[PDB]
Amino acid sequence: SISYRKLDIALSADKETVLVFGQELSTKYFTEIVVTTMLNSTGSDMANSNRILNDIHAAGLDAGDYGKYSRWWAQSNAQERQEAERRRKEAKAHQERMAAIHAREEALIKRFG
Amino acid sequence: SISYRKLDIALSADKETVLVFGQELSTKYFTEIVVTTMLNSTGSDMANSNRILNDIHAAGLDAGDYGKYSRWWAQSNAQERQEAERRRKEAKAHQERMAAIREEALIKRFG
Amino acid sequence: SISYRKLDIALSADKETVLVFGQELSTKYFTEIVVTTMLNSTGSDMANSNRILNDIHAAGLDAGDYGKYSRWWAQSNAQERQEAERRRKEAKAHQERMAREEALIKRFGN
Ligand SMILES: [Mg+2]
Repeated sequence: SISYRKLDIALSADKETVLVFGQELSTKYFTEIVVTTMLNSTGSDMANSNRILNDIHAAGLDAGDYGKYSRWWAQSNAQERQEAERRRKEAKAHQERMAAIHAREEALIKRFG
Repeated sequence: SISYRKLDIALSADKETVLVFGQELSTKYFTEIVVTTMLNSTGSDMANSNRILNDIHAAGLDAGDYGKYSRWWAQSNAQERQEAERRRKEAKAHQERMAAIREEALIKRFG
Repeated sequence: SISYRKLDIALSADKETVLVFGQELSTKYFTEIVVTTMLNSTGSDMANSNRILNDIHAAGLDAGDYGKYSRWWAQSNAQERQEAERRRKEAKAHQERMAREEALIKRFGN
């Protein structure tokens, strides 16, 4: 499969959305639809799926939620996984410093009941 | 392929958007790009593609628009398809009760 | 793989977003995530990936950024590539004719 560039993913302070390459998406749409489809489209290209999941982990998302791709990633290159873990800890620290600061529905209700 | 969770899809009253796992998308973008890519990414994993298409059907969308995947799905387990049909009829009733009750700034951006 | 319909893609005047089947997306999200995933999902079905990349090219986007799919496409049917090129030039002429973004900071800090 062809690889993705390093995934530009930021998780929102309330965790409800992500910012992916300048596009804001609901977190659950990204993790349940987008990432699953990216991984499935890699087929058996474990190097590519490992890259994707390292970026998922680095962004603070759950890289273990993707079946065989997750099991491959979890028993994959320890040093690249560790670089992802360093990035993840930096992300969590950013979330902590962001947690140091002090009507969508109605709209959706009118459109979807 | 790895499976999707049960697809959380709601069709808007005017049918122009869908709400998928909390994300609003144009219906045409979802059905022409997103669903097509999900199904293609299953390869020949018919259990997964039948799951996807049962959720598409249950949401009130057209599960017949996806070539070989739709042909497989149409011949698939009748009871699982019927459970999807029950959900589809409930969604249609919800649309009926809702039918009982801009800006197109796109021009400036896209011409 | 199953085919896509002709891709309805318009590039914004500032090039920062695209309008794809009525959905506005950041251009980089569309080209880095969506298109890459569509192409990967075709596997080795070059007829389908060539159709995708002709529509990408026709919209004013870079059809050369997708590895093997781009390499296959660049040597594919010259007349179909040229029809895409005509659409691309018409799109560029369209771009030529003329007359609190964060906001994300409060949400993402960056
Ligand atoms: Mg998408």
